Amino acid sequence: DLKSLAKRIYEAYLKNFNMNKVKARVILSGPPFVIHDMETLCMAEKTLVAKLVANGIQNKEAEVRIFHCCQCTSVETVTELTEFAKAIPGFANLDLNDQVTLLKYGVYEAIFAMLSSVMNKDGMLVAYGNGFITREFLKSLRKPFCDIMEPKFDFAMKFNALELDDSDISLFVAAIICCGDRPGLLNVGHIEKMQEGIVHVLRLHLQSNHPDDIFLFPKLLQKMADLRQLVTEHAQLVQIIKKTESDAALHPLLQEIYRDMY
Ligand SMILES: CC[C@@H](Oc1cccc(CN(CCCOc2ccc(OC)cc2)c2nc3ccccc3o2)c1)C(=O)O
Repeated sequence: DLKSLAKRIYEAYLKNFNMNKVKARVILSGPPFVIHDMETLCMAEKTLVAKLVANGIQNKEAEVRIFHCCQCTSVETVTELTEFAKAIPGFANLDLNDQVTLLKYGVYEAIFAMLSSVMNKDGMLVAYGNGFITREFLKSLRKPFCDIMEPKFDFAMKFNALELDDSDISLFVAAIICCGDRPGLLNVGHIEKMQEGIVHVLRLHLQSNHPDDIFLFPKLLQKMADLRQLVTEHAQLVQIIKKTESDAALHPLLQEIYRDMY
């Protein structure tokens, strides 16, 4: 039954996420338009996000346009994660408020975990796999926008070195969502039992799928803690940008996620 549960989780991930590691690797293997400088950013925008640059002199600064594009992907991924969570045994049986709380704290940890699948050491896929933005270009942006993506590349290079596949990532994302220590949960006991169940599925799956790496489960527990810290730091940077960059608006769904988070 635990093998069946692992497969159900994987099937739910394949249905619900537009991007996965298989799809990303096909693309990254060599088509995506390469964004490596301001000229190619602007060319890519004209083809792939035309509306955002159809304002002439009224267009926002390039860094702010990138900030906006990043948030759009997060909004869509939050929708995918909310539908995915229904496949987790017990999740749909929880009080609606607890569902909201688990998603509030888990979505960005899951986002940064899955973001790793579209990253290599030189850059990352964007716009549903139709662009590839270089790591060096993102580092070249004016402060503080150059500080957004680099810590996520750093996380991703080490996470990708574990050589997880989608079957593993689906269970890891389910485990992220099930954390029983999120602030403000009502039914901690039922959430802890839901978490115990999914973590048991994850541990057995990693044992079967990665017999060569006897420590992969505790490695991933540590990655979960690393992701929590990465999200805490990211939220702090987002708040700095919101307060100091008059054009860098935050989408209302994301402002609700960030509100009172850390
Ligand atoms: C800034 C505040 C914002 O921070 C971030 C920080 C890091 C990553 C994201 C979301 N993200 C990057 C999208 C870039 O999207 C474009 C699109 C077009 C473009 O130029 C034409 C440039 C960038 C992403 N990709 C994914 C791929 C797979 C799985 C999950 C994914 O998550 C948001 C937040 O907090 O929401």
